[PDB]
Amino acid sequence: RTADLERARLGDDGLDFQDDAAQARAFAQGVFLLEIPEWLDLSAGDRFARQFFQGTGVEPYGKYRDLSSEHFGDELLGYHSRVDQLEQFLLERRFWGEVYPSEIATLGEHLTLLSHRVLRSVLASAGIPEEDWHRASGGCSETNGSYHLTFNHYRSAHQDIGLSSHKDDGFITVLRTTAQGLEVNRDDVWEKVPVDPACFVVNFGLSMEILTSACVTPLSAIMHRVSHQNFDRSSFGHFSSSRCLPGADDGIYRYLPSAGLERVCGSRELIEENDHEIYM
Ligand SMILES: C[C@@H](CCO)[C@@H]1NC(=O)/C(=C/[C@@](C)(O)CO)NC1=O
Ligand SMILES: O=C(O)CCC(=O)C(=O)O
Ligand SMILES: [Cl-]
Ligand SMILES: [Cl-]
Ligand SMILES: [Fe+2]
Repeated sequence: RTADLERARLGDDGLDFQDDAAQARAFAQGVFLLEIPEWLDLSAGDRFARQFFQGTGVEPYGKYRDLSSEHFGDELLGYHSRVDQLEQFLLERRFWGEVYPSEIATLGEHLTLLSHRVLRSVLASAGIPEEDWHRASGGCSETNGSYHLTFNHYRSAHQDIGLSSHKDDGFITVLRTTAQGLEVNRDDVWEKVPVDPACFVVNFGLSMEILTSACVTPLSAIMHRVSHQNFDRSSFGHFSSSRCLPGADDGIYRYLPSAGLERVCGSRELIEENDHEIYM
């Protein structure tokens, strides 16, 4: 089974689906395809995902395997071997300019502003007053959220699922994938996400679900996984969360229609609990 996802594009007015019914389905499912801008170069990011795990013998990106949690004072960051086939390199935007290769930081900045534009179209369709967007999004309705540019490599030799079923933590994930393996559970059936290297996959995360859970049309965080890989696979994604710095956490809120925002938990708190459940 392959999912029939709606396709969108970023245009002069924001997210453009084929019509209003198509936007409504896409937002209800919590997953759709987004056309990649023709000027946007993804080849350095593609190369980074193929290389980051390989060590200093492999140029220019293999040396990032050596950067663990500890070099960043944030357990979330650096190279992480997961219990699934997946291994990752995760870096939050405050470190991009200093730590990533300059062309990788550039990529992360393009994706941040693209995701920013995507998120603002979603918030407008949710009927949340604009003056509440910054607090409801922990800064992602502007450019003051926390942003992780995360690179993924699936070790086909590991006898695990590729990546366990899960929801992402945040508001928006912009996923770059060029090979089969991603599956989504929109209703109660698992379905393959069709591969289209001209489109990103756009997902909503748990924060979008929490934020809109009391709205007239709640938006859901899509349950997704990566099936066991028999050959290697790589990908990367840009993740937007309520600002979750150590000691400067914007928090997670739900919107109560006609009332305002009610605090639910911390952003880092939600990330830690989610990561814990994904991998145990
Ligand atoms: C906030 C960071 C996660 C920090 O750990 C961000 N949000 C996610 O939900 C996530 C999911 C996984 C499955 O890739 C983690 O393995 N990736 C990310 O980059
Ligand atoms: O590699 C993929 O296609 C999905 C990765 C993912 O879902 C994640 O890291 O959150
Ligand atoms: Cl830090
Ligand atoms: Cl390894
Ligand atoms: Fe995910």
